[PDB]
Amino acid sequence: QAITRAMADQARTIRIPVHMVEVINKLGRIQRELLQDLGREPTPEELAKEMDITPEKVLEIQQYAREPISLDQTIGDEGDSQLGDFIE
DNA sequence: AACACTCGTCGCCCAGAGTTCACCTTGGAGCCAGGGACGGTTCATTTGGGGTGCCGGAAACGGACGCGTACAGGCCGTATAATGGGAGCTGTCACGGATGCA
Repeated sequence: QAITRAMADQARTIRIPVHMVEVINKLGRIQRELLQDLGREPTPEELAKEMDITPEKVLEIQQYAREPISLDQTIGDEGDSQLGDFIE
């Protein structure tokens, strides 16, 4: 319990409430189970059927789950300049 | 090759084209005199009309005001036993100097 609560409260650059992290992890887990079972990836409507909630909220959860990237990671094929040198 | 006729060309002579030179009339062009009616002006009405400020009040209307409901985020607890990480890939060289050992 302590480890999972701390993961939810501290693992992400943008804090996500545990009530939303739980649904994100559950969605990912059962979606990978569905992919393994069915042989293809599950579509958002199919995943919403298991979430017992609407595909709009499924998509909102999906776009919420994304994490930021570093402004200083090298973007070029070689190491020449940082991503921060491309942002207006 | 010898012989006896009819036609432009010019001058001249008389009459008017039409033009000038040069004479009488009479409709003037206008100048003024006189008399409207007239249209521009002004001033009396004239009450037909615009006007209005406010309200009884009727009804919309804008909002306050109190009290219900709604997911979002947070806290909390799950009692067989479960008792020391994977993974990292590392071809540089120069080389000054500290540095842990000499």
